[PDB]
Amino acid sequence: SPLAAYEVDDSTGYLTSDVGGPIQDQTSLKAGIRGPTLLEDFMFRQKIQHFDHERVPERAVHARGAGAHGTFTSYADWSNITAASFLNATGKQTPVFVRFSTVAGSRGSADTARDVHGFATRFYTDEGNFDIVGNNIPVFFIQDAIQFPDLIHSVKPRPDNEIPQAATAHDSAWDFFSQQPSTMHTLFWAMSGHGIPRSYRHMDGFGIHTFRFVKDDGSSKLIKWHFKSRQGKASLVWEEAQVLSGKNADFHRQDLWDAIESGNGPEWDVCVQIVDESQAQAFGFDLLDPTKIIPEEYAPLTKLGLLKLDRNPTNYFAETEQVMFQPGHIVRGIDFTEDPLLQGRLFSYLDTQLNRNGGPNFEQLPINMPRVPIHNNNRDGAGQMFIHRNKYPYTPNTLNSGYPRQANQNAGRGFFTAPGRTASGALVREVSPTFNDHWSQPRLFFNSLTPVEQQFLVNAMRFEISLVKSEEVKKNVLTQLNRVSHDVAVRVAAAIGLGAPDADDTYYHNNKTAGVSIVGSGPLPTIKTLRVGILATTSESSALDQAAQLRTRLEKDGLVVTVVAETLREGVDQTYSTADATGFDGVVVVDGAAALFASTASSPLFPTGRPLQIFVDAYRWGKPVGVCGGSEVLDAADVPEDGDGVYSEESVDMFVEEFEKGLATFRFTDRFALD
Amino acid sequence: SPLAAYEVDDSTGYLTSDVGGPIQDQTSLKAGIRGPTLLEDFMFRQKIQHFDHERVPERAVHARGAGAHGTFTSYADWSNITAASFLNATGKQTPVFVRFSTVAGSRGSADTARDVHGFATRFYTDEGNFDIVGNNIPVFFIQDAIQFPDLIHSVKPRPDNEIPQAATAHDSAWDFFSQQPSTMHTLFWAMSGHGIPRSYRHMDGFGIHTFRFVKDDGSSKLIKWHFKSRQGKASLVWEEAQVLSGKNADFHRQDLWDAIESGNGPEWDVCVQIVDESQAQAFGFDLLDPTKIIPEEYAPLTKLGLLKLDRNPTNYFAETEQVMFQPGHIVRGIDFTEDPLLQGRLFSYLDTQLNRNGGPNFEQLPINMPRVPIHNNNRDGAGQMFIHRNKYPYTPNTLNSGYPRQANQNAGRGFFTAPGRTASGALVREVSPTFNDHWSQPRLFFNSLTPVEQQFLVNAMRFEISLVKSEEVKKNVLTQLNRVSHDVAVRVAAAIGLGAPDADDTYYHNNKTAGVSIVGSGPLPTIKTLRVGILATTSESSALDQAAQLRTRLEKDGLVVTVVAETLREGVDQTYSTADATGFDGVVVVDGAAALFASTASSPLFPTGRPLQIFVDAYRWGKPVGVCGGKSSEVLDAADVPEDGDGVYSEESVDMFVEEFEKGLATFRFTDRFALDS
Amino acid sequence: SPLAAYEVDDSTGYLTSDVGGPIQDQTSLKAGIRGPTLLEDFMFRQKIQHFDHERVPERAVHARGAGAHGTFTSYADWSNITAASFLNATGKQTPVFVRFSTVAGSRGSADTARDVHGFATRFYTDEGNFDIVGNNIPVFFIQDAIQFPDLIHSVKPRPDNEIPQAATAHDSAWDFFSQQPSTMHTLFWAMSGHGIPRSYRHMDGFGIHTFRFVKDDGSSKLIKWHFKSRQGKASLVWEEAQVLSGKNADFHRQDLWDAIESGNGPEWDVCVQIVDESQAQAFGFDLLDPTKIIPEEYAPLTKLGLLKLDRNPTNYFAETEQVMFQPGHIVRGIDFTEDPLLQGRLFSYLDTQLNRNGGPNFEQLPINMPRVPIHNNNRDGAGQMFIHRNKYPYTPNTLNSGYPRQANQNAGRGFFTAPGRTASGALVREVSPTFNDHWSQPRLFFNSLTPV
Ligand code: HDD
Ligand code: HDD
Ligand code: HDD
Ligand SMILES: [Ca+2]
Ligand SMILES: [Ca+2]
Ligand SMILES: [Ca+2]
Ligand SMILES: [Ca+2]
Ligand SMILES: [Ca+2]
Ligand SMILES: [Ca+2]
Ligand SMILES: [Ca+2]
Ligand SMILES: [Ca+2]
Repeated sequence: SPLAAYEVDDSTGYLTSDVGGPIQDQTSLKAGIRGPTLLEDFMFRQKIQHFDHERVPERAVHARGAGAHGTFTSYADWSNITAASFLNATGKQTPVFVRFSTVAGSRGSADTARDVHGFATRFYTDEGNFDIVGNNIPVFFIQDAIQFPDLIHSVKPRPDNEIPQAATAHDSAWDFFSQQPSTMHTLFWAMSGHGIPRSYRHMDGFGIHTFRFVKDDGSSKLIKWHFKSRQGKASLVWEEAQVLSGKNADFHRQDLWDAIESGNGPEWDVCVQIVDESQAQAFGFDLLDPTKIIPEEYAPLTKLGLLKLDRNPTNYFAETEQVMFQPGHIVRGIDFTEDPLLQGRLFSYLDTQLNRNGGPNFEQLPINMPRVPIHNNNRDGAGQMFIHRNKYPYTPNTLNSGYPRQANQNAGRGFFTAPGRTASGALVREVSPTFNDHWSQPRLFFNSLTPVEQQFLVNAMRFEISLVKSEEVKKNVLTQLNRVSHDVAVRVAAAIGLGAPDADDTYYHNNKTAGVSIVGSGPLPTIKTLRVGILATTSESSALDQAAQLRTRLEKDGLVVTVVAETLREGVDQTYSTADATGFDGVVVVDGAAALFASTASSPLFPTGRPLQIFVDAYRWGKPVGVCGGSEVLDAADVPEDGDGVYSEESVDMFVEEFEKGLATFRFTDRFALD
Repeated sequence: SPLAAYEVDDSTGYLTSDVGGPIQDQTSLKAGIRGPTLLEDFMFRQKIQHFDHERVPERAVHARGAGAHGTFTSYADWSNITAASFLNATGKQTPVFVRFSTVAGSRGSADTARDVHGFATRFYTDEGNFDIVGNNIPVFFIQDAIQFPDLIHSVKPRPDNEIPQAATAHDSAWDFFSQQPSTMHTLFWAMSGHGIPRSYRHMDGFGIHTFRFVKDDGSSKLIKWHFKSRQGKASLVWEEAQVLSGKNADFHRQDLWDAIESGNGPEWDVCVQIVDESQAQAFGFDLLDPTKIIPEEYAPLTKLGLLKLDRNPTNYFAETEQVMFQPGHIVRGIDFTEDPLLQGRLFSYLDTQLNRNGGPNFEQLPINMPRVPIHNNNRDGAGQMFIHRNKYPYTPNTLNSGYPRQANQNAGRGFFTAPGRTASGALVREVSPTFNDHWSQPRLFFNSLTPVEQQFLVNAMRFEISLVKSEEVKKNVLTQLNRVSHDVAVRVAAAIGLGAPDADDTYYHNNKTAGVSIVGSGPLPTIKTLRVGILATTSESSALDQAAQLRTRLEKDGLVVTVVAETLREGVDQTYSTADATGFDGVVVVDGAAALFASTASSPLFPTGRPLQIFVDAYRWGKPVGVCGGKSSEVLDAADVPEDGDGVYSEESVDMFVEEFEKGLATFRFTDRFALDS
Repeated sequence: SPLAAYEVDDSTGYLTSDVGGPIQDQTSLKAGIRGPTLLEDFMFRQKIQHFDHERVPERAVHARGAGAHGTFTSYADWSNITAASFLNATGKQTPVFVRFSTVAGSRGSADTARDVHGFATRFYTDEGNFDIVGNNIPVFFIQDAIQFPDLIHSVKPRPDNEIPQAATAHDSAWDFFSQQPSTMHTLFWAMSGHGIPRSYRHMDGFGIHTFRFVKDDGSSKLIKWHFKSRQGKASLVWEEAQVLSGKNADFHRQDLWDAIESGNGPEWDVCVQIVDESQAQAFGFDLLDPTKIIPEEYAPLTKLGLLKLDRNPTNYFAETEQVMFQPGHIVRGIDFTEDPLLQGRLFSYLDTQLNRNGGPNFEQLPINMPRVPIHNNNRDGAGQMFIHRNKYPYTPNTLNSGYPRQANQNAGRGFFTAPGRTASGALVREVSPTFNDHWSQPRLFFNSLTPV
């Protein structure tokens, strides 16, 4: 509603100033036709002042990201576990807006950097805006919010030269990770495929912190939020991610945009783990510690409702850039915990909007407005867009008949702090000793990945640590990695020419947990939206016919098909010059195009070797690949015909049926070497 | 209200955050009943953050002021002199918002400082917002906008100690005035009663600069804007103004507010002088020079329409504080001239809103919004409220079919610069010699005042210049004033114990012009809203009766009546403790209260001598005063007021008393009570 | 460093607040060891408030870039052609700071996008800061500054979805180019290897506009600035640039930084073409039109001096992010022309610094300060760092003895507008017909390239 009221249509009409005076804006007013521009040209100055002031500070973290509208629908009346109004009835719908992001990069940095990712969700509830400001990884680097600028200074570019962009592959970051062992768990997640998701739709969301569900009788339970993807879990490989950062920095935002435009809006089951207050230390670690997960073997997930994103913004700046999330946007039926990471966040997100917005009335921007009436005695401030009719904005008053009325647990559906909560003890700047195991869970996570996934994680660390210049930092990194796993430390040390420290088995173990592996999570549950590149030629009308035949068969099943040839024409979407294997989830060469794949093939229309390099890159990166028409191509690529995920069929139908199974498998991991 | 779409009502409902979450706001969340406050108390921090951020920079000038909504109505179809849409039909109405102000004082300074006054009018026209950003004085201190910081630094407080507030009565101001002779004309105005108007309703507004009216055929004429009060012109006296500043700093804003609430919303005829382009230098001065008026004897006023203010704001900060006027808010049919003061203003008022608002989307505030659609390619910026559908905001485009289309003289009702305008010559930083007579028009104004009015102007200068510490500066002041009038320099010099310099008659003359004198502008055309204090007593039930009878008779005629007595009760509005002569336009004592006027009278309920002081001050400041009931000698003798004085009334009959007293309210001030230099 | 006065050393000492109280910053203050954080924890709040407020708006264009300090050295006394003090003696040295950039991308976008590039140079002269705010391409896309938002909207990402980053390869850009044919000359330059230079050191810098040199006697000549690389000209190839954008988004800034650190600081000869006022239309186009070059065959380069960059910044944000260039930073001896693109720039760069800095005292930032005294009556404003002793900051005054004195052509080495300049005619919003050939110069350029 606040959005619809502020939509501005410029599909017709004459140009006006911001005060509705019709004007022009194409030629400056000058003293003669070859003369100096005049100060009295208000048309020039208003247009250029606006331009000059377009930009606002980027977000201090998560500067790079993209958003969409949708709806949350409750599966049930959840009154038995929370008073939350948005959860109080089967089928109850609440509008949402979600923004997804990286963490370290500035605006304009690439989507496919290796990083932690944001997953921030606003529920415009009938009892106020409720935000769950989460990440795609369920644990955080640090245990106390006061350390956030340390973490973030260390990962962001070195501040003398501002190098490197959007990367932890520098001395300072690994200096911090090695000195602050709490970082191990999130580190291991970021060095897995969770640091390079295939799309925002193929990752989960996590609140990280323990929160409370509070009932209308005052009782509480402890919860963790999990948003579980209905699209499946999928990652890129690092070598692919690096090329994609160059070829399409906008890959995740375009994937989102496109999925929504085609009627394939992504979905998640909004879930919780729910445990009793008495179980704060029962699972072998402290539920106040944001570097720990509750293994699902100890507390299963309950599905609360469906999150669907199905509408793109109208103006990115107004909606996506200006959305201002806060964990302080809480509603009756939810409460905080004493997680010292959460506790400090509550301060930060209120304060930082003053930086972004430049003034205190940021909740008035349409994307930040609620969908219920606002009744309070907040007044004035720069940018004040309301005209308040209550001329006695103080409590207690008689002159406004004691309105607005105080809301609390007893009346008015007020927020209230869970009334069972207490504090006791000295006023301290001390870390709880219950937070001191920094290594067991990183090992739990590592144990739960498949062998090739473990290899990819090792290889990520090998990559990044080999770029650390400091020999001491690199030694200190091995010291910490060795506390998680001696084998990781040895394997990583081998790439950097150092020896690993001797095994220290204090935290070693062989326990695993379900639901953290990407490679182990089975085939994708849908292939709709996945991209197939068909490599063809204009030389041979046979090639274009085969391509068209595959197109119809793949499109029917919701795949996005790109036919690539030397030059554009009817049925060809993309020239070889602009094509890359990073643009596809699977690649098919029509056998009529075989000539383009020869070592001597050359054209002024694309770079030498491009058609073959698309095919070979796709294969090396694990993708389903094949040749359709029943040979030259598989041999030019040194691609084995018997390999899993390599397809070779004369029959278009048999080809598509086999090829679509391989898109669901998504990645053929047998093509990656192990230690 | 014209801003009803933006109104928020809080007459019902439970307290919420700004995101609609019901909350409380009266107790902090604490770790135990006697414990420390918690960081997780979001209720506390959202509330206090908002409080901590309430303030915005005051305006760089005109910080002290007040506003109201109203309606402009055209008297005619003016399409034969201007294309301006708001003037294009008889009876055509346009919403307005007006803010009045002083100039030098900060927020919270007193309304009744001696100063220039602003009068800034927004017309929310059907072809865009059009602002006339004027003053109550028709001429400006300086002739080029680049000098404005110099002027304003010199008048504003000295920057080491920030003293004095809201006053030109200090060395720096008079240094600048004496060094920059352009200032003489506005200085003479500010030192007249125009520097201390009775109210905003009793002053005129002027655009100061020559502008252009431009027809749809592209022809132009030169115009001056003159908003002429239908309430009459009136001033305070200085001795009164000084007290009033202390007793009621809000006097002008309260007067306006009250007049609108009572259904007596003030009115002005919006008028122009209209002259041809060929007359730019025909009147003996340059029409580009903002230190000159065109005498009404050379060019008469044409009444274009009625401005009436009739609705107070709902939220002062949102509407009055935030209104951001600009002379760059111009409409088709009006154009600029090459007046160097005007030319630079155009820059300043767009820039300065960035300071006030903190971001570039200030035209989106409700009070600044137009009442017609906006179609342009301005985008983003902090605080962006709009959600623009056009995703191709560049010209020229095909992907948005070429919209928005360019508007100009021939299409779309565009603004256009008057096509007859030209420029010639070297690119220069020099002053036109046509601007060099700084002294003839100040003398024209002074010549046009009555003798008591001229004494008041001399006394204002005596007062201020006596507070200048520097003997140098004071001599330089006398040097400049002497160029306007030797008699002024002599009479000022006498108070400060210097000799005036020898006469220099270069610019002396005896010409006069109509319409600049307050004292000479004849009785007020209406007495509605004027204030009558009735001084009574609770000791005599007959004095209360007398007061009640006078109340009924005066209220019939639209006077604001206050009955004063020792204590409040039914029919008594104010105590002597809170009353003052600055609160009234006339003072009546009921003769049943004579005992309160004796030298010996004392009470713990009010300061010694308060009833009599009210009467004596009112008399000494020129107001109509009297005693009603027939026994007048005890009160008049205590006050040293002669029963036969002009504007002194004594009648037993309430009806006759009121008939006579009302004539005196229209006369307004009895100027025979002020001494003149021989 | 030239900014040594403002440096802060933290190689020793105990952690303090901003007001010098020693503190800690690693654990929050809590009501109990597993308790909630306390509002009275000022250590936490001061630290996190600073963090929360670290960012400032990126530049509206040229957001992605990097800078270095160096020195300019005059080859001669140029008194013959300009009163500019920095050019008045052989060997005269002036400190400089230079920032290089792309145009369209935001912060964090890749260095090796295909784009126009900035080359902005500040000379911290003994008669005031003088900036030449240039590009590596000598011509601009448009002929009137009022059009800049249109160009820039069209080349920046589409505003519904903010796609694509740092690229002209989208409908809106090519729509604008094809509807505004002025854009052809720059477009051909940007689609050449000049759009993907090998490094900032392997590109030239151009002022683009005609400016004036003005002598002390008031006479003037028309000039174009050229900064000619002593490293040579080199480009990437486009396939290579695309991969490099992914592998190393920081390639140009690293190349620069490393060159300086190794003692290979890059050099340019600072040159001008110098023609008479009477030649404004003599070359077959109008010297007021920023979409045209003067062919070197018509006016040769004169070498004025040497630009060498040889010192990297100490704090990128303080120095590089904060440097606020302006074409209005001009000195006696130089003047503007009536190029309608230049004319409107003069407004933009003073105004935009209010957005970036959030207040009016941005010339007080160390990187923006001049290296000579400041004497004026500018006062107050948010962030005011000066404590002004003159309590009579108005002119004309007696109470401060008439100081500061006015400076002009004849007194105090004032800036002055070239006194031969004039204007004639109607006040118009019309384009000179002398600007109308959008296509010959693009062809000239294309013809000058080799076959490959
Ligand atoms: C003490 C400070 C602090 C700490 C410990 C954290 N953050 Fe945060 N976060 C910020 C301070 C902050 C911020 C500076 O306040 C940001 C920048 C922009 C904004 O609105 O808030 C932000 C932004 C931000 C966003 C981007 C929201 C958007 O798309 O606009 C996400 C998703 C997260 N954070 C998620 C997290 C998670 C899951 C954390 C740990 C569980 C976390 N942050 C800890
Ligand atoms: C070069 C600068 C400059 C000059 C020469 C003037 N002013 Fe001005 N004026 C401003 C710069 C300014 C300003 C700094 O831009 C203000 C402060 C607040 C605002 O909106 O504009 C302003 C405010 C302001 C206001 C207050 C409007 C309101 O109520 O909000 C009035 C009535 C005037 N001025 C009137 C005048 C008149 C009649 C002038 C001469 C004919 C004049 N000003 C010259
Ligand atoms: C009407 C506005 C306008 C126009 C026509 C131009 N520019 Fe500009 N330019 C700006 C408005 C602007 C700006 C918005 O004012 C920027 C953003 C940051 C800043 O300081 O100024 C800017 C920044 C900017 C920078 C970055 C400086 C730095 O590194 O901090 C360079 C190098 C240029 N521009 C170069 C040019 C050249 C060579 C132009 C044409 C010859 C040009 N600009 C036309
Ligand atoms: Ca580093
Ligand atoms: Ca993986
Ligand atoms: Ca003084
Ligand atoms: Ca008077
Ligand atoms: Ca025009
Ligand atoms: Ca586009
Ligand atoms: Ca600000
Ligand atoms: Ca000059």
